[PDB]
Amino acid sequence: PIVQNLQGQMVHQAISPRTLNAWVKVVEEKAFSPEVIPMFSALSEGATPQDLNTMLNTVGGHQAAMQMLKETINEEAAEWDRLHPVHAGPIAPGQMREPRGSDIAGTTSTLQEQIGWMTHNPPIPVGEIYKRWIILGLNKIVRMYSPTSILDIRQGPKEPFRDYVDRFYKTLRAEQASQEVKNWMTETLLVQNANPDCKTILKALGPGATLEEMMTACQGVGGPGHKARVL
Repeated sequence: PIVQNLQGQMVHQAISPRTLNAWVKVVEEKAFSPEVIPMFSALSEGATPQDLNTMLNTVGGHQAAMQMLKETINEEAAEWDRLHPVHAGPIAPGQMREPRGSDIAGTTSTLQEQIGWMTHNPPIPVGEIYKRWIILGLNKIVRMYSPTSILDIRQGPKEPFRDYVDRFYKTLRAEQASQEVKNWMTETLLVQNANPDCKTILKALGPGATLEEMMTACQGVGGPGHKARVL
């Protein structure tokens, strides 16, 4: 996309086909995985709403669900319209048309225009905002894929603390409320959801006990394998 050259002049450039295929590729195996969210952003570095839109557009398969995201984007754009394009709606002539919500999606902007409002006048990160919307949509997506609820998380005596923790964290990643809530719930559930046999050892850990200490001790008792069994 637009990148500052040695001279520093930003020049539009086509996305690396390799990257393109890779984006779809990571999705191929981990289409709904949460780790994708950061990844998309990473792949979205320096992305332009147009080419960027293309990246999502290029994606297929489960994308039917993504269509929902398309709507989500539309929704963010809708609110956005009220938030910024509506800041003035009609504006005085002689200046680049402020990015309207439609323009943000790039549905109503020329590549040159996108580049123009983006770097000509004070830096306009249509991509960041648009992407910001996307990440939220993705936030909803991982939730869509969410197979279980934190409450549904429970370790069996035959089950490993590793899977419990892993899945717990796995769900935790998809968990809504921040550590403010998450930590509180996590602290209680770490012990409560845990299986009885390991729970004995976890109980032994008692209050405090960092997850590390817990993992270390659990490891000592073979808790991440099945339960308090040495291994």
